[PDB]
Amino acid sequence: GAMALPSGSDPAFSQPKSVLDAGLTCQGASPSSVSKPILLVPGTGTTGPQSFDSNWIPLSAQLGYTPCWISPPPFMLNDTQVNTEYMVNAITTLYAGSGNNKLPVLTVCQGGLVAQWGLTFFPSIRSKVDRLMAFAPDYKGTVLAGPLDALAGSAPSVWQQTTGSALTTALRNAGGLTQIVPTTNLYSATDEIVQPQVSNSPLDSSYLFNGKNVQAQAVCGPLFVIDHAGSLTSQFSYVVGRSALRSTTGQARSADYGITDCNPLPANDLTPEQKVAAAALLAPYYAAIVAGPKQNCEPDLMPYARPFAVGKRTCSGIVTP
Repeated sequence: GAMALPSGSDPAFSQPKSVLDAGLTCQGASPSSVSKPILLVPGTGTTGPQSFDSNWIPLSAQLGYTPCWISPPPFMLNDTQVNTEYMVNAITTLYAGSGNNKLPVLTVCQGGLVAQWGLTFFPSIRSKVDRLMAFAPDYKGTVLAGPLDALAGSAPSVWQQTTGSALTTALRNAGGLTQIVPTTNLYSATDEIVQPQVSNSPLDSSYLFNGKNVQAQAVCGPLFVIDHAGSLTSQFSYVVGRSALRSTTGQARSADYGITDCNPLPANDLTPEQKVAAAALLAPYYAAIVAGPKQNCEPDLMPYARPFAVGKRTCSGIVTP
Protein backbone atom coordinates (compact mmCIF):
# COMPACT_ATOMS: atom_id res chain seq x y z
CA GLY A 1 0.00 0.00 0.00
CA ALA A 2 0.96 3.63 0.09
CA MET A 3 0.57 6.68 2.29
CA ALA A 4 2.21 9.93 1.14
CA LEU A 5 3.33 12.80 3.40
CA PRO A 6 5.80 15.70 3.12
CA SER A 7 9.43 14.65 3.30
CA GLY A 8 12.91 16.14 3.83
CA SER A 9 14.34 18.40 6.49
CA ASP A 10 12.01 20.27 8.79
CA PRO A 11 10.94 23.69 7.52
CA ALA A 12 12.50 26.61 9.34
CA PHE A 13 10.75 28.17 12.30
CA SER A 14 9.61 31.79 12.10
CA GLN A 15 10.22 32.11 15.88
CA PRO A 16 13.66 31.81 17.50
CA LYS A 17 14.18 28.58 19.48
CA SER A 18 14.60 30.51 22.75
CA VAL A 19 11.18 32.05 22.27
CA LEU A 20 9.64 28.60 21.60
CA ASP A 21 11.38 27.17 24.72
CA ALA A 22 9.83 29.92 26.81
CA GLY A 23 6.38 28.52 25.93
CA LEU A 24 7.20 25.02 27.33
CA THR A 25 6.83 24.16 31.09
CA CYS A 26 7.17 20.83 32.88
CA GLN A 27 5.71 20.34 36.36
CA GLY A 28 8.56 19.67 38.81
CA ALA A 29 11.15 19.19 36.11
CA SER A 30 13.27 20.75 33.39
CA PRO A 31 12.52 19.73 29.76
CA SER A 32 16.29 19.13 29.44
CA SER A 33 16.09 16.18 31.80
CA VAL A 34 12.66 14.78 32.41
CA SER A 35 11.36 11.37 33.41
CA LYS A 36 8.47 9.99 31.32
CA PRO A 37 7.23 13.35 29.93
CA ILE A 38 3.83 13.79 28.35
CA LEU A 39 3.19 16.83 26.20
CA LEU A 40 -0.16 18.57 26.70
CA VAL A 41 -1.35 20.96 23.97
CA PRO A 42 -4.24 23.31 24.90
CA GLY A 43 -7.32 24.57 23.07
CA THR A 44 -8.14 27.92 21.45
CA GLY A 45 -8.37 30.75 23.97
CA THR A 46 -6.42 29.03 26.72
CA THR A 47 -2.99 28.34 28.18
CA GLY A 48 -1.67 24.90 29.16
CA PRO A 49 -2.78 25.30 32.77
CA GLN A 50 -6.16 26.72 31.96
CA SER A 51 -6.98 23.72 29.72
CA PHE A 52 -5.46 21.00 31.88
CA ASP A 53 -4.93 22.04 35.54
CA SER A 54 -8.31 20.53 36.47
CA ASN A 55 -7.81 17.30 34.54
CA TRP A 56 -4.86 15.81 32.72
CA ILE A 57 -2.04 17.59 34.55
CA PRO A 58 -2.99 15.76 37.82
CA LEU A 59 -4.35 12.62 36.03
CA SER A 60 -1.22 12.15 33.92
CA ALA A 61 0.93 12.70 37.05
CA GLN A 62 -0.97 9.97 38.93
CA LEU A 63 -0.38 7.64 35.92
CA GLY A 64 3.36 8.24 36.42
CA TYR A 65 4.13 10.88 33.73
CA THR A 66 5.80 14.20 34.22
CA PRO A 67 3.18 16.59 32.82
CA CYS A 68 4.59 19.18 30.41
CA TRP A 69 2.62 21.71 28.34
CA ILE A 70 3.02 24.53 25.87
CA SER A 71 1.17 27.84 26.18
CA PRO A 72 1.58 29.51 22.73
CA PRO A 73 0.86 33.23 23.26
CA PRO A 74 -1.63 34.86 23.21
CA PHE A 75 -3.91 32.01 24.35
CA MET A 76 -3.55 29.93 21.17
CA LEU A 77 -5.16 32.76 19.17
CA ASN A 78 -2.18 33.40 16.92
CA ASP A 79 -1.53 31.66 13.58
CA THR A 80 -2.00 27.91 14.04
CA GLN A 81 1.21 27.34 12.09
CA VAL A 82 3.11 29.40 14.67
CA ASN A 83 1.38 27.59 17.53
CA THR A 84 2.69 24.40 15.89
CA GLU A 85 6.29 25.66 16.10
CA TYR A 86 5.87 25.57 19.86
CA MET A 87 4.72 21.95 19.68
CA VAL A 88 7.42 20.72 17.30
CA ASN A 89 10.13 22.44 19.34
CA ALA A 90 8.68 20.94 22.54
CA ILE A 91 8.70 17.43 21.12
CA THR A 92 12.29 17.87 19.93
CA THR A 93 13.34 19.10 23.41
CA LEU A 94 11.45 16.52 25.47
CA TYR A 95 12.45 13.60 23.26
CA ALA A 96 16.14 14.53 23.79
CA GLY A 97 15.57 15.41 27.44
CA SER A 98 14.09 11.95 28.19
CA GLY A 99 17.05 10.12 26.65
CA ASN A 100 15.92 10.10 22.95
CA ASN A 101 12.76 8.28 23.96
CA LYS A 102 9.40 8.71 22.27
CA LEU A 103 6.79 10.48 24.33
CA PRO A 104 2.96 10.71 24.25
CA VAL A 105 1.10 13.90 23.22
CA LEU A 106 -2.36 14.63 24.69
CA THR A 107 -4.52 17.49 23.37
CA VAL A 108 -7.84 19.26 23.39
CA CYS A 109 -9.52 21.12 20.57
CA GLN A 110 -7.05 23.11 18.50
CA GLY A 111 -4.25 21.31 20.28
CA GLY A 112 -4.96 18.22 18.22
CA LEU A 113 -5.03 20.15 14.96
CA VAL A 114 -1.66 21.57 16.03
CA ALA A 115 -0.28 18.10 16.78
CA GLN A 116 -1.40 16.73 13.44
CA TRP A 117 -0.14 19.80 11.58
CA GLY A 118 3.27 19.29 13.17
CA LEU A 119 3.32 15.57 12.36
CA THR A 120 2.29 16.26 8.74
CA PHE A 121 4.75 19.02 7.95
CA PHE A 122 7.74 18.49 10.32
CA PRO A 123 9.01 15.00 9.50
CA SER A 124 11.67 14.94 12.26
CA ILE A 125 9.07 14.47 14.99
CA ARG A 126 7.22 11.50 13.46
CA SER A 127 9.69 9.16 15.12
CA LYS A 128 9.66 11.18 18.39
CA VAL A 129 5.95 11.11 19.22
CA ASP A 130 4.98 7.80 20.76
CA ARG A 131 1.22 8.18 20.34
CA LEU A 132 -1.42 10.91 20.19
CA MET A 133 -4.45 11.10 22.52
CA ALA A 134 -6.68 13.92 21.19
CA PHE A 135 -9.89 15.09 22.89
CA ALA A 136 -12.38 16.91 20.64
CA PRO A 137 -9.77 17.67 17.93
CA ASP A 138 -10.93 19.89 15.05
CA TYR A 139 -8.89 18.54 12.16
CA LYS A 140 -11.57 19.88 9.76
CA GLY A 141 -12.19 23.01 11.75
CA THR A 142 -15.70 23.84 12.90
CA VAL A 143 -18.85 24.99 11.11
CA LEU A 144 -19.92 26.94 14.17
CA ALA A 145 -17.27 29.57 13.37
CA GLY A 146 -17.64 31.89 10.47
CA PRO A 147 -18.68 31.11 7.70
CA LEU A 148 -15.71 31.97 5.47
CA ASP A 149 -17.10 35.31 4.42
CA ALA A 150 -18.15 36.51 7.87
CA LEU A 151 -14.83 36.52 9.77
CA ALA A 152 -13.72 40.22 9.80
CA GLY A 153 -11.15 41.08 12.49
CA SER A 154 -11.40 37.55 14.18
CA ALA A 155 -8.20 36.09 15.64
CA PRO A 156 -5.85 34.28 13.20
CA SER A 157 -6.53 30.75 14.51
CA VAL A 158 -10.29 31.39 14.34
CA TRP A 159 -10.03 32.14 10.62
CA GLN A 160 -7.97 28.97 10.26
CA GLN A 161 -10.34 26.68 12.21
CA THR A 162 -13.39 27.72 10.16
CA THR A 163 -14.67 24.87 7.96
CA GLY A 164 -13.28 25.13 4.43
CA SER A 165 -10.28 27.29 5.48
CA ALA A 166 -7.04 27.19 3.49
CA LEU A 167 -5.34 25.69 6.52
CA THR A 168 -7.73 22.77 7.01
CA THR A 169 -7.68 22.19 3.20
CA ALA A 170 -3.85 22.01 3.14
CA LEU A 171 -3.82 19.63 6.06
CA ARG A 172 -6.17 17.26 4.23
CA ASN A 173 -4.51 17.40 0.82
CA ALA A 174 -1.08 16.80 2.35
CA GLY A 175 -2.33 13.54 3.94
CA GLY A 176 -2.86 14.82 7.46
CA LEU A 177 -6.32 13.34 7.93
CA THR A 178 -4.64 9.93 8.17
CA GLN A 179 -3.02 9.12 11.50
CA ILE A 180 0.74 9.49 11.43
CA VAL A 181 1.57 7.99 14.85
CA PRO A 182 -0.89 5.69 16.79
CA THR A 183 -3.75 8.05 17.52
CA THR A 184 -6.92 7.95 19.62
CA ASN A 185 -9.62 10.60 19.07
CA LEU A 186 -12.32 10.94 21.75
CA TYR A 187 -15.19 13.28 20.83
CA SER A 188 -18.92 13.84 21.18
CA ALA A 189 -21.83 14.36 18.76
CA THR A 190 -23.09 16.96 21.25
CA ASP A 191 -19.93 19.12 21.14
CA GLU A 192 -21.21 22.71 21.16
CA ILE A 193 -17.88 24.14 19.81
CA VAL A 194 -16.64 21.67 17.15
CA GLN A 195 -19.11 20.49 14.51
CA PRO A 196 -19.92 18.41 12.53
CA GLN A 197 -19.33 15.51 14.96
CA VAL A 198 -22.59 13.56 14.62
CA SER A 199 -21.85 10.87 11.99
CA ASN A 200 -19.40 8.52 13.70
CA SER A 201 -17.64 8.54 10.36
CA PRO A 202 -14.88 10.33 8.39
CA LEU A 203 -17.26 13.32 8.06
CA ASP A 204 -16.58 14.13 11.72
CA SER A 205 -14.03 16.87 12.36
CA SER A 206 -12.34 14.66 14.98
CA TYR A 207 -11.87 11.63 12.70
CA LEU A 208 -8.52 10.37 11.45
CA PHE A 209 -8.14 7.57 8.93
CA ASN A 210 -6.83 4.44 10.74
CA GLY A 211 -7.17 6.24 14.05
CA LYS A 212 -8.99 4.82 17.03
CA ASN A 213 -11.97 7.14 16.58
CA VAL A 214 -14.23 7.04 19.66
CA GLN A 215 -17.44 9.04 19.33
CA ALA A 216 -19.00 8.93 22.81
CA GLN A 217 -22.50 8.21 21.48
CA ALA A 218 -21.29 5.18 19.45
CA VAL A 219 -20.37 3.58 22.77
CA CYS A 220 -22.85 5.11 25.17
CA GLY A 221 -25.97 5.67 23.07
CA PRO A 222 -27.48 8.51 21.06
CA LEU A 223 -28.97 10.15 24.17
CA PHE A 224 -25.59 10.35 25.92
CA VAL A 225 -24.84 14.07 26.26
CA ILE A 226 -21.34 15.23 26.81
CA ASP A 227 -20.21 18.71 25.86
CA HIS A 228 -16.89 20.03 24.57
CA ALA A 229 -15.22 20.44 27.98
CA GLY A 230 -16.77 17.14 29.16
CA SER A 231 -15.02 15.42 26.21
CA LEU A 232 -11.73 16.29 27.94
CA THR A 233 -12.61 15.94 31.62
CA SER A 234 -15.17 13.07 31.94
CA GLN A 235 -14.66 9.68 33.58
CA PHE A 236 -15.43 8.15 30.18
CA SER A 237 -12.64 10.23 28.61
CA TYR A 238 -10.26 9.25 31.40
CA VAL A 239 -10.85 5.52 30.89
CA VAL A 240 -10.28 5.87 27.12
CA GLY A 241 -7.26 8.13 27.60
CA ARG A 242 -5.75 5.83 30.22
CA SER A 243 -6.17 2.89 27.82
CA ALA A 244 -4.51 4.82 25.00
CA LEU A 245 -1.54 5.84 27.13
CA ARG A 246 -0.92 2.32 28.47
CA SER A 247 -1.86 0.33 25.37
CA THR A 248 0.70 -2.00 23.83
CA THR A 249 -0.69 -0.85 20.43
CA GLY A 250 -0.42 2.89 21.06
CA GLN A 251 -4.21 3.30 20.66
CA ALA A 252 -7.05 2.83 23.13
CA ARG A 253 -8.36 -0.76 23.06
CA SER A 254 -11.99 -1.79 22.95
CA ALA A 255 -11.31 -4.41 25.62
CA ASP A 256 -10.38 -1.63 28.02
CA TYR A 257 -13.53 0.52 27.93
CA GLY A 258 -17.21 0.01 27.35
CA ILE A 259 -20.65 0.87 28.58
CA THR A 260 -19.56 0.50 32.19
CA ASP A 261 -17.45 3.65 31.66
CA CYS A 262 -20.27 5.88 30.27
CA ASN A 263 -20.02 8.54 32.98
CA PRO A 264 -19.91 12.09 31.65
CA LEU A 265 -18.99 13.60 35.01
CA PRO A 266 -15.42 14.58 35.94
CA ALA A 267 -12.91 11.78 36.23
CA ASN A 268 -13.23 9.73 39.43
CA ASP A 269 -9.53 10.00 40.32
CA LEU A 270 -9.64 13.82 40.51
CA THR A 271 -9.83 15.48 43.93
CA PRO A 272 -13.19 17.02 44.84
CA GLU A 273 -11.59 20.47 44.26
CA GLN A 274 -10.44 19.24 40.87
CA LYS A 275 -13.86 17.79 39.90
CA VAL A 276 -15.54 21.09 40.84
CA ALA A 277 -13.05 23.00 38.65
CA ALA A 278 -13.44 20.44 35.85
CA ALA A 279 -17.25 20.46 35.90
CA ALA A 280 -17.19 24.27 35.81
CA LEU A 281 -14.52 24.36 33.09
CA LEU A 282 -15.23 27.38 30.88
CA ALA A 283 -11.86 27.43 29.08
CA PRO A 284 -13.42 26.55 25.65
CA TYR A 285 -15.15 29.97 25.70
CA TYR A 286 -12.22 32.05 26.88
CA ALA A 287 -11.59 33.27 23.26
CA ALA A 288 -14.82 35.27 23.40
CA ILE A 289 -13.23 37.50 26.05
CA VAL A 290 -9.47 37.66 25.65
CA ALA A 291 -7.68 40.16 23.41
CA GLY A 292 -6.29 38.50 20.30
CA PRO A 293 -4.28 39.48 17.24
CA LYS A 294 -6.27 41.44 14.67
CA GLN A 295 -6.57 39.61 11.37
CA ASN A 296 -8.41 40.75 8.25
CA CYS A 297 -7.86 37.81 5.98
CA GLU A 298 -6.94 34.14 6.48
CA PRO A 299 -3.28 33.99 7.35
CA ASP A 300 -1.06 32.98 4.46
CA LEU A 301 0.10 29.37 4.48
CA MET A 302 3.80 28.71 5.09
CA PRO A 303 5.59 27.59 1.92
CA TYR A 304 5.69 23.98 3.08
CA ALA A 305 1.86 23.86 3.15
CA ARG A 306 0.86 26.28 0.39
CA PRO A 307 1.05 23.74 -2.50
CA PHE A 308 -1.75 21.71 -0.85
CA ALA A 309 -4.41 24.43 -0.98
CA VAL A 310 -4.41 25.69 -4.57
CA GLY A 311 -7.53 27.74 -5.24
CA LYS A 312 -8.12 28.81 -1.61
CA ARG A 313 -7.94 32.54 -0.68
CA THR A 314 -5.51 33.83 1.97
CA CYS A 315 -4.08 37.31 2.65
CA SER A 316 -1.82 37.23 -0.47
CA GLY A 317 -4.53 36.09 -2.88
CA ILE A 318 -5.70 32.79 -4.31
CA VAL A 319 -3.05 30.09 -3.98
CA THR A 320 -1.53 28.78 -7.26
CA PRO A 321 1.20 26.11 -7.83
